[PDB]
Amino acid sequence: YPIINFTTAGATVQSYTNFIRAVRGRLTTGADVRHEIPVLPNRVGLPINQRFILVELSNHAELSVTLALDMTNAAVVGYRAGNSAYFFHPDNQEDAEAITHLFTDVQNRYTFAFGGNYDRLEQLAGNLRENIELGNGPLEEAISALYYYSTGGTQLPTLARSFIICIQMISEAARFQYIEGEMRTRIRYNRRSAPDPSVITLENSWGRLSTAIQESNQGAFASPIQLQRRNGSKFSVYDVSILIPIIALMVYRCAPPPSSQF
Repeated sequence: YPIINFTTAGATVQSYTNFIRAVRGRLTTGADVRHEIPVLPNRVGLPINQRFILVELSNHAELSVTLALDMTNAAVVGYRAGNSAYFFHPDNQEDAEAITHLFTDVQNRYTFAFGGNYDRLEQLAGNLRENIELGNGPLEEAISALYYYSTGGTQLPTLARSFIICIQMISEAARFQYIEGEMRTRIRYNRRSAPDPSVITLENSWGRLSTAIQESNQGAFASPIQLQRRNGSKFSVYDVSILIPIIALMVYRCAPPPSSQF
């Protein structure tokens, strides 16, 4: 599986931008672009060889973890730390089989009894995303915490939190140039801060936004998607056009309709 390397140690907007673009690049098959927005490969019929990408994370503590990301949704499905691999509870038997092809050389393989969704992760962490700071510091700490879980030095809540940080700064950043931008700004000013309502609502609405765009009539949404701005004010999305600078990747939701060209 393709590997993308990133270190939080001395991370800059550029090195982070390079990292997200590389991840996004590996996530972009070029086979499916809907209104200038790449669509992630459909899960059905997707060969196991084309299923995962690896995100090797290093930090200032000289620790390394390797996150496995699912091509179909850019989601972290689990990670490797040393001779151990840890996987989120598979949502189905197909995914359960799929993950057996990840880190096949580790001595120890563990599947968490919990999934890698925010709701579960937030409950486990004892904190909502809103109250979990993001930035290079949080990610630096997330990597150490993920690594020390393999040596028994990390509690499950801190894990969870760490997963929440990693997912937003990697999976959501790849999915959204906007969220990438939010992370870039954090790094630019060494800012450590919880995601504002614009980041939260984009994350929550990623699937619905993907569906709305793919099911849109020439880009026009049949029904608006309610988002929030940075200040928390209601922002309604009626069209793909305003999402083009915002959403970088879509989860596959339907086949592109036969081109109805004028």
